[PDB]
Amino acid sequence: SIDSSAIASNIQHHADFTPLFSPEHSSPLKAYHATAKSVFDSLIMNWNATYDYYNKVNAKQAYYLSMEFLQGRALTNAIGNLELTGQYAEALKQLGHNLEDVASQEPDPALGNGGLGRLASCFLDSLATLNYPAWGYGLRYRYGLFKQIITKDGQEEVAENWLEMGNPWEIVRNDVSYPVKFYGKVVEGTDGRKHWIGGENIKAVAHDVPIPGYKTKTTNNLRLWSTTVPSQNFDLGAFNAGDHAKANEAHLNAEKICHVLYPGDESSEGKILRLKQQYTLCSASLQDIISRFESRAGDSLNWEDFPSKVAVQMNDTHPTLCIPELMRILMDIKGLSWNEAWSITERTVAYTNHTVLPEALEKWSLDIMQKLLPRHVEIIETIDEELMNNIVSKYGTADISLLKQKLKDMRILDNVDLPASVAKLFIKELDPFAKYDPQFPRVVRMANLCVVGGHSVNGVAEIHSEIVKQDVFNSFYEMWPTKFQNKTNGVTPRRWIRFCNPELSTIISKWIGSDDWILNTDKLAGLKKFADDEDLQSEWRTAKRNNKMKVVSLIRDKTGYIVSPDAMFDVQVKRIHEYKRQLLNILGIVYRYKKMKEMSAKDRRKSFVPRVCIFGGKAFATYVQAKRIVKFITDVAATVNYDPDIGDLLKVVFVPDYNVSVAETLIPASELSQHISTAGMEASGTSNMKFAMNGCLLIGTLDGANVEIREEVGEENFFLFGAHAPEIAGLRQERAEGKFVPDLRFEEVKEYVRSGVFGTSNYDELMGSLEGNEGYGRADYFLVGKDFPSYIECQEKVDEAYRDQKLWTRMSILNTAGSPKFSSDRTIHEYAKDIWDISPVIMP
Amino acid sequence: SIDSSAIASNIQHHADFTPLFSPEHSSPLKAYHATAKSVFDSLIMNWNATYDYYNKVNAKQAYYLSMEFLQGRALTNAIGNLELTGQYAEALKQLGHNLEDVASQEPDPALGNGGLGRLASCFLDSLATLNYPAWGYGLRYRYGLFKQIITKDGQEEVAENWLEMGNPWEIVRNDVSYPVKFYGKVVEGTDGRKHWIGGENIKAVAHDVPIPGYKTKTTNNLRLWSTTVPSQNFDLGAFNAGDHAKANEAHLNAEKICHVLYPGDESSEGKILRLKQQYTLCSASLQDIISRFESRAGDSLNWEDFPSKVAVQMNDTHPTLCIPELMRILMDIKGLSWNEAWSITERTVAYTNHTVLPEALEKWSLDIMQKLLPRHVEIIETIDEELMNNIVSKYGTADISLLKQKLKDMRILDNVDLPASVAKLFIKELDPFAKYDPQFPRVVRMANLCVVGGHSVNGVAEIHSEIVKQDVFNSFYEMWPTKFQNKTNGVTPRRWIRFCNPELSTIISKWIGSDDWILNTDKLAGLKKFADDEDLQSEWRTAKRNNKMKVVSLIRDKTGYIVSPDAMFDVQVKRIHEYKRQLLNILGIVYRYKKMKEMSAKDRRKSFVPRVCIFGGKAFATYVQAKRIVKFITDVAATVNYDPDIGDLLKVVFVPDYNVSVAETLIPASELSQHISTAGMEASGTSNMKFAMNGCLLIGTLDGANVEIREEVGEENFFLFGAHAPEIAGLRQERAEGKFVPDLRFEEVKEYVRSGVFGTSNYDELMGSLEGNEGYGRADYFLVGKDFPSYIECQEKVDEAYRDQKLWTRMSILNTAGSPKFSSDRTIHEYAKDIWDISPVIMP
Ligand SMILES: *Cc1c(COP(=O)(O)O)cnc(C)c1O
Ligand SMILES: *Cc1c(COP(=O)(O)O)cnc(C)c1O
Repeated sequence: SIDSSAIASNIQHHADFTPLFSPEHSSPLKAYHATAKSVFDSLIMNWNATYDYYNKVNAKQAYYLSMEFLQGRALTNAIGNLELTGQYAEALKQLGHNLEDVASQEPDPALGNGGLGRLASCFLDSLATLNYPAWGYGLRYRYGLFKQIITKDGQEEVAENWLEMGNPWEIVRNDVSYPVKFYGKVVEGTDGRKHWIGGENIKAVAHDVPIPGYKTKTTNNLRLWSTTVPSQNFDLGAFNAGDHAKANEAHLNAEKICHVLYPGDESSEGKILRLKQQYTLCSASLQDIISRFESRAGDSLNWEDFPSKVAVQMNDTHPTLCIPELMRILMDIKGLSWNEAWSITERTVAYTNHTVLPEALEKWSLDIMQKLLPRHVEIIETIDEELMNNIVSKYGTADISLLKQKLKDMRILDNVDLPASVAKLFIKELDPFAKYDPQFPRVVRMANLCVVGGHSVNGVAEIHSEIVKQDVFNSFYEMWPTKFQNKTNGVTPRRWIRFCNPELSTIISKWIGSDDWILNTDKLAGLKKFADDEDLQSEWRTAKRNNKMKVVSLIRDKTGYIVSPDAMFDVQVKRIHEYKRQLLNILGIVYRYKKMKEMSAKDRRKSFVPRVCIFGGKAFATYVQAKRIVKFITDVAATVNYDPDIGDLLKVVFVPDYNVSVAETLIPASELSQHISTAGMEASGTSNMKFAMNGCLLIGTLDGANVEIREEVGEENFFLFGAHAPEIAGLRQERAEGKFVPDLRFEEVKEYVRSGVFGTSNYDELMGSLEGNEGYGRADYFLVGKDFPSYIECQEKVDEAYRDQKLWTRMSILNTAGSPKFSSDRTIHEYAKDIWDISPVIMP
Repeated sequence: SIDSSAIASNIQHHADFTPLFSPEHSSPLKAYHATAKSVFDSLIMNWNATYDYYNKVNAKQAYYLSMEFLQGRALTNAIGNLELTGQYAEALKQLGHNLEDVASQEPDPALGNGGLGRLASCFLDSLATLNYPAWGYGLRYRYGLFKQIITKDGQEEVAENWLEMGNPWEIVRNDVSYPVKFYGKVVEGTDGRKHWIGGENIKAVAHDVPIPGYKTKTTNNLRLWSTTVPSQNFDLGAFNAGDHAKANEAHLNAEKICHVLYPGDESSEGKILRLKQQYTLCSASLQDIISRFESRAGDSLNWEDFPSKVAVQMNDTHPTLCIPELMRILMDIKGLSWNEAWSITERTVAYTNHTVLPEALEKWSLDIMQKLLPRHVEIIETIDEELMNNIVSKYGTADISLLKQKLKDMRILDNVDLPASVAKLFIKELDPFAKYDPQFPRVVRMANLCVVGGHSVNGVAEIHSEIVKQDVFNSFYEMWPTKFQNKTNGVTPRRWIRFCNPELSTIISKWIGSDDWILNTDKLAGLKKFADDEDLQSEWRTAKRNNKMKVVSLIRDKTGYIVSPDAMFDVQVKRIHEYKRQLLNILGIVYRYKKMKEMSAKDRRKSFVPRVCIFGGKAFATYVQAKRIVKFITDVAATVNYDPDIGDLLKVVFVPDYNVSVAETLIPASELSQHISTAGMEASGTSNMKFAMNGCLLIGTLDGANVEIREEVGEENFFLFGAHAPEIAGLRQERAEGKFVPDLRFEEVKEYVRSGVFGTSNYDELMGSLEGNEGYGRADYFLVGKDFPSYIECQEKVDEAYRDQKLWTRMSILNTAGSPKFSSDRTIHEYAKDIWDISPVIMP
C-alpha cells in the first residue's frame, strides 16, 4: 500500500506546491529538490513520532557535540534506510528521470572536513539504526572549509555554495532560539550570586537535520546552530549616512561564526572567532539540553537526576567549554552549590581524544579567554585550584620536586601565579616555578580541563588508547585510572557497503544467504569458507571491475584524463600533509616510471603490472609545502599520462575536491589503498576500514587502524612495510648526528626529479625538504627516505600478487570477511554501555 | 465540495509538513504561517494557470515598475478574493484559533512607504480583478524604510523584521537569474558593435508574489528582485587572515541594494547606491521582459512587434533608466539600428508623473552616472543630440534667444558642451551658454529624459495634469501635445471597504440589493436616495461606532492612552512634513484646548463637541523640524489627555508606526479626516479617497484629490477652507515685503506654546519657524498663520454639524455614494485603453 505511483505524485506535488523554480522549467536539479522533499515527508512523520515518544519515556539521552559533521548526500541513504529504493527508482522513470542522475545533483553539505566529522556522522547512523536516544549538536556552516579546484598552479580554494538554494534536509525551528554572550564582566549581586552582564549578545537558532535509522522508524536528530542578531541591530543611521558596512557590522559579527569551518587563527581576530564558535556550540547546546530536562521533569524536578538523564560527549577538545559552561548555568542560573554542580558536571561530561602527540592539544591564551569569557575563567580558576589540592593530598609536600612535576603535567592554567594554598609549599621567597613568568605566555590547556571535567576519557584504537595512558595523560591515569578507556572507531556498513556498493552487496547476500548482514555485520565472517570458490571469485572480480568504470567517468569528467579500467586501481585518499606522506607514494611512482623508461617495451610489461594511481584530498591553504606536493603530483600526471612509451601501463591522477560523494564512487572501485603515515603518527583512520569492507587491499605502516585491521583480516592479506613506532625517535636522532645514509635508489629519484623531466618547475625546494640533518621543514623528519627501500620493495610484492588474480581475489574476499569489527554499530554499543549508560528505546 | 473541514486539514498539513517550529509549539504565529500556506496553495494553482494561458495567447502584457509596493498584509484579502472567508473562519475555530487574531500576527511587508507604492499595489489588485495581463516589477527590500517607535524623545527609527522567518507569500525562482553590471567601460569591437566590459557584476534573482483577483481565477504577479553574488565571490584568503569584513565585501555590495528603501543620499556612497538600485530594477526587469517576448515568439520573431506585445510603465522618474537600457540591449545585444531601436523604445515606454513642483524632479550628477553606467551616458548623449536637432527644426536659428530658452527647458544634460551641430548656431567665439561652466554641476535631468523617451506622459489628477502641461513640461507640451494625458488616481474597494470594513459592507449590500458593488462600484450611487432614511442612518452610525471600538484597542495597546468611542474621531494620517501641515492641525487643537481652559465647565460642553484627535505617519529621519513636530504632538497628548478639567472632551493621540495595517483599522472608524496641505502642493492623495468611501467627512484645502472628491460628493458634504493655489506666490511675496499681519488668535497660540505648559521643552525653535519675513526654514513659507483663522473657523462649522447627527450621517452616506469615481478599477480601464492599449484575457 506504499507504491511507486503514489510517490511519483508526491514528487510532482512538491515540484509544484513547494516550488523553487518556474513551473515550465525542467531540470535534474528541480527533480532533486522535489524528490528530496518527497522523501523528507517520511522523515518528518518518523522524526515527530520519535521526538514525542522520547518525551513520554524520559530515558537517558546521549548528546554528541562535534565541530564537524561530514553528513554527505542524504538522498540515496534516506531512501535506502526507508527501503523505498526500488519504488523511488520507478517513480522517477514515470517522470522522465533517473535516480542516480538525480542523486548526483545533490551538493555535499559543507558541514565537516575529515575523519573527526565523518566519524560523528557514522555514529549518528548507528545510533538511529540501533534505536538509541541520541542527538548530534553542531554549527550550520555556510561556506564550509573550502571547495578544492585544481589548476595548472596546484590547488586553489573556493567557498562552498551548498546553501545557495536552501537545504531540503533541514527544518528551521523559530521557537528554539538561545542567547549567547561575549565579553562583558562579572559582578556579585544582591543575593551573593554571580551575574554575567553587558558585553555582546547574539542568538543561536536551531536547524534540525533528521537522521533516519535503517529498517526502523527511529529517526534521531542533528541540531545545528545558525547565528544571527535581530533586525533591530541594523544601524539605519550608519546606513543612510553612507557607511553601509558599519550599518551591517553587528550582523556580520553574529553571522561570521557560522561562515567558515576552522577559520585561520594566525591573527587575534581568527582566535577570537574560533573561540566564539566553540562557546556558541557549547552554550546553545547545553541551554537546549537543560531546557528539555526541565520540560520533561515537570513538577518532580531534581537536579541530582541530571547525569542519570543526560550524557554529553565532547568530540575532541573543541567542545571543552561545556565543562565550565555547565558549572556556570547550574550555579548562576539554577542556584546549585559548587560541589553539587561539580558532581553533576563530572558525571554528565565525557571526553574522546583523537590526538597521539602531546604537543597537538588545544591551547588558548588566558588573556584572550579572560576578555571574552571572564566568568568561565573564574570557574576554570576554581577547578584548577581544586585539582591542585587533590594532587597535594594524593602525593606530597614531603617530596616537592616530585610535586613540582605532577603539578606541571596536570595544571589547567600554565604559567600562572599559584593559588595561595598551593604556593605556600614552595616558600624559601616563592620559587620561580610558583609565579607568572612574562617571558612566556599564560596558557589554558584544554585537554587537561577535559580530563578533570569528564568521568571517562577514551582513545579511538587499542594502540592509541595505550599511548593516551602512557605518554599523553600519564599522571592523570595514575590518579584516576578508571577514567581511561578505549573505543575503537568504526564506519556504517549501510553508507559504506550497501548503498555505495550495491553490486558487491548483492553478491554478499547471495552467498551468506540473506541481507541481514547489513544490520548484523558479524555474519560477513561466513565468507571465509567461500574465499577459494571459483564462482564467487568470478562475480567478485566482475563487480570490482564494474565499480571501476564509474571512476573512469569521474576521472575523465573532473580531470580530462582517459584511463583504462583493466589496470590496478591504486588509491591514496586523505588530507595533504607531510606526515601522511603522499610524497612517499608519488616518489615511489616516480621510481617505477624511471625504471620503465630505462627498459625495453617487452620488459616493461614483464616487470610491472598496469596501474591507475589515484590521489585525492585537501591541503591546508596556508601550508606551503603541502600545496607544492599537490602541484608536484599534477605535474607528474601531465608528464606520465601523455607518454607514448608508457600508454596504459601507468596513469597518475589527482581527483579534485575529495569529499563523501567522491569517496562513495572511488572506494568501491579500489583494489589497493595506501595508509602510509610515519609509524606512530596516526590514532586510527576510518577510510582504512571502508576500503577493507569493499574488498580493497591495504598497503600501510604498522600505525593506527592498520594494526587492528591486520589482526582481523590476517597478516597474509595485508601489505606491511616500514619502521615501527618504537624505532622512530631513534632514527631521527640518528639523522641529527649524521649517521643516516640513504639508499642509492632514493638519491636516484631525487636527482631524477631535480632533472626537470616534470616541466618548468625543478622542485629543488621540495627535494630539499628531504635533505640536511636538522632544521624546521628539512631533514626528512617523517622518514620518507628511510622507509623508501622497504616501501618500493613492498610494492613489488603487490605486483606479484596482482599477477595471480586468484590469490588477489582470495585476499579481497578475506578483507570483507574480516571487517565486521569495524562496524560503527559495535562501536556505539560500547559507548552506550561503558560510558553513556543508555539503553535503546523502541517504539511499538 | 470545497468545505471548511478540508481547509482545516490543509492548515494542519502545512503546520506539520512545511514546518517552521517545533511540533509541540503552539502559537497564533505558527497558525498564521500554516494558514498563509494553505491559502497559498490556491494562489499557486491559479498563478500557474494564468501564467500558462498568457503564454498560449501571447496578448500584449503591461509591466508596472515602481520602487515601492505597499502590499500590506495578504491573508485577509487573498481569502476574500478567493471567497473562502466564511470557511477559513470556521476551519480556524476547529483548530482552536480565531481568524482575526491569526491575521494580526502577519507582519506588514516593508516593500513600500507612501502613496506612490500603495497606488501601485491597488493597481495590481484592479489589474487582476479585471483580467488584464500585467505584472508589477520591484525590489525585495529586507529592512524597508524603517519601523517607527515613539519614545519620550519623539520618533526613533528601527530596521524592519518582516523577513526574519521568511515570507510565505512568495516563491523563489532559481532558474530566473539575470546579470547586472556596474562601472566598467565601453569598447568598439571587431564588428563595429559596442561592447560594455569589465566593472562589477551581480545577479538579480526573481521572487514572485502572486496577486489574486476578486471573484476570478486570474492571478497576476509581482516579480521582486533580490540581489546577491555567487558563493565563490567570498574571499577565503581574507577570511582566514582575520579580515572577515573584507571576505564579505562583495556580498555586502550586492546585498545592500535590497537592504533599505530610499537610502540616504547626502553622500557620494548613498547616491551611487540609490542609482544601483534603480538600474538593477530596470535592467533585471527589462532582461526578463525581453526573454519572455523571445520565448513566446519562437521562430516567428520580429522586433517591430515588440511594442505591440509589451508596455512598460515608469512610476515616477525612479525607473527612467529603462529608456537607455532598452536602447542598450536592442542595439548592443540584438543588433538593431538606432532608429529601429528608438522607435520600439518610444512606443514601449510611458511615464507617470506625481510631482507638482518643477524643482522636485530627479537630477543626477553626470560624473557619477558616467562612472557607473558609461554606456548609458553615451546613449543619453545621442538622445539629447537628437532632441536638440528636433528643437532646431521645429523653431529657430532665426530667433536664437527664443531657441536658447527652448533648449534650456528641454535639455536632458544641463551645463554640458553642446554637440557640434547645435553649438554652431551660437558662434560670435562660442556663447558662454553653449559651454560647460565649472561654476555649476553637470546634471542629468531624468524627467525630461522620461518625456522624450515615452509615448505618453500623465498626471494623477485633473488639476495636476494641467499643471504638468502648463508649468512643468510646457515646451514639451507645445512640441508633442498628444503625449500628455490625465489618469486620476483611485483605490481598490475590496481592501478599502469590503475587507477593512465588513460591518459597513453588509449595510451597503442590503440597501443597494446586492454585493455586486464590490466589483461594479458605480452601483454605490443608489445610496443617494436613502441618505435621509432614518433606519439606514441608525445602522450606519452603529457601524461607525463599532469600527471605532477597534481603534480604542489600538490606542490603548500602542500608546497606553484610554479614550472614549463616543467622541468625534478626527484623524490626520500622512507623512510628517511642514508642507502637509500637521503643525496647522495641532496648533488648532492647541487653540481649542486654550479656549476650554479659559471657560466654565458648563460652557466647555456648550462650545465644543468631544473629540479624539489622531495623528499618524513617519518623519524623514534627517528632517530635524519634522521630528520636532511629532515630539511636539506627543507632548500635547501627555498634557491634554491627563488634564482633569478636560476629561473625555478632548484627547490627542499619536499612533506609532503608521502602515497599511494601521490604516485598515483607523480609516473605517474615522468621522473626520484632514487633508490640509498648502494649496497647490499636493498632486492627488489616495487616503482621501479611502476615507470618503468609509463615510468619513473631509476637512481640507482646494488641493489635489480634494478638488475632484468635492465635485463628486458635493460641496455641501465637504469642509473647505484656506487660500487657493493661485493666491499662494502672492501671499509669500506679500510676507517677504513686510505686509502680512497675523491674526491675534494666532499670536495667542504661539505665545501659549512658548509658555511651557506642554512640559520642559519650550519650542521657541518650532514657533520661530513661523516668524520673520525671509530665510530658509523660517517665515512661515507654508502659510500656517495665514490659513489659521479660516481653518479654526471651518472647524467650528464641523462641530455645529456633528451636533446634528442627522445631518452628519446624511453627509457620511453621501460621501460613500459619491466615491465610485475613485475606484482604481476605472483608473486601470483608462490606463489599459488610452496608454497600454491592452485587453483583458479571460480563461475559460
Ligand atoms: C572516511 C572519510 C575520511 C576519513 O579518512 P581518514 O583516512 O580516516 O582520515 C575523510 N573524508 C571523507 C570524505 C571520508 O569519507
Ligand atoms: C493610502 C495610504 C497612503 C497614501 O496616503 P496619502 O494621504 O494619499 O499620501 C500612505 N500610507 C498608507 C499605509 C496607506 O494605506
